[PDB]
Amino acid sequence: MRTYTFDQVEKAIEQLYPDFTINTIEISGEGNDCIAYEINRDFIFKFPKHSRGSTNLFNEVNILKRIHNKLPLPIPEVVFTGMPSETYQMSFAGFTKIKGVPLTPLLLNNLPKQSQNQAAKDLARFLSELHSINISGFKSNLVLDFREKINEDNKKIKKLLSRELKGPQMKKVDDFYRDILENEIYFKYYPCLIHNDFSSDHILFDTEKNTICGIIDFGDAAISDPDNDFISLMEDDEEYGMEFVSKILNHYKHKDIPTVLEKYRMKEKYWSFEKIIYGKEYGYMDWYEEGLNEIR
Ligand SMILES: Nc1nc2c(ncn2[C@@H]2O[C@H](CO)[C@@H](O)[C@H]2O)c(=O)[nH]1
Repeated sequence: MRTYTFDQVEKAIEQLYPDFTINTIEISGEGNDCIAYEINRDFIFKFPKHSRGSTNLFNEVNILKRIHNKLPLPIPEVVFTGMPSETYQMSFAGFTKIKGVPLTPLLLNNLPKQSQNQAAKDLARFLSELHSINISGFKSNLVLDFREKINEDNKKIKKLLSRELKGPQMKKVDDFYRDILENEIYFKYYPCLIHNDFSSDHILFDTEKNTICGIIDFGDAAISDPDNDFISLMEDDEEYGMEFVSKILNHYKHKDIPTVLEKYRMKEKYWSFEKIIYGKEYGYMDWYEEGLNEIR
């Protein structure tokens, strides 16, 4: 992961947008991929921490441009773009800022009940429209096939951990993968466009109207299992919990809720493995150490 001063951020934009004068810079936020900077208190600029992050930034810019007026909520609108180099697919992107604060579980549970329920209904309508966006014109590259991903994760873990685990420990790893791959329910779904990081940090809230006023952070968006967009909201202290998501599910007219629960239960066991892989692919080593300790 690399880093920026405000000076570098300024000169970068100046190169490509010399007519855009900058008055104020502050850090808005940071994900796994980019630092986000708030320019003119009315524009969010994302600069990539590494080549992987930049590839995700490029994804996000491209998908946003295809869905920009298809959804019932505000999403980030692309106003400025950087350029490709040998290191980054896209050096930066600037977006219109969405005013609001994250809909944290704490905030959500302090709302009046009718507001909490409007939030579930508004999140369901958003998912329902997102999952219906026609995907013909999307890059076949964005398809994430879960069965494929799981087979590739199995090889990656073997090859990462082969000198770190004892043979009986790796055999149990292989058994875990095998059991997952024999269960069809994880792999039979109809691909559609999914947000794929759909959780409280990315759901913006207007505390004067007590209503959701935006969805942000489309860097992980893919064509994949729509159920991903529910399971990411379900974890208890950290996210919303099953009662709230079951309201979303009902508005969405989900027909197979026990399948969503079973996917969530498996994603919960799967976390240690993702920590190891995401660890290395993002070079965050504290995650790697953690998943490995867990696996033992
Ligand atoms: N309030 C607000 N924060 C944003 C916006 N875009 C990015 N961020 C913050 O910067 C982080 C990384 O994108 C986000 O998770 C938010 O915390 C935005 O449009 N409005």
